[PDB]
Amino acid sequence: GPSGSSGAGALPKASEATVCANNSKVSSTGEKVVLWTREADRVILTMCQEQGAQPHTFSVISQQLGNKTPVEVSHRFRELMQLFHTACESGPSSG
Repeated sequence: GPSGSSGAGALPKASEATVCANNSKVSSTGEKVVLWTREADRVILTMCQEQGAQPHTFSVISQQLGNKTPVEVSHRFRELMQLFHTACESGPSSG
């Protein structure tokens, strides 16, 4: 066969990276009696925090809650951040 030949090259060299700024978000407020209890909601963060917001982890809280599920616990967790984010005037009234 004929085959090829030659082959060489170099550069460019490694490049630098870019950093992204930060924005407000921190906010721990809510509290509302209707169905889901704060604690239950808290435990989520707690566990999802200590243990980690893992998929299987939800199988723990779900049990910790009482009779909750890992499919719901997640739905709530994924919503939590979603809720906080939006906020939309957090704190309507106490009454």
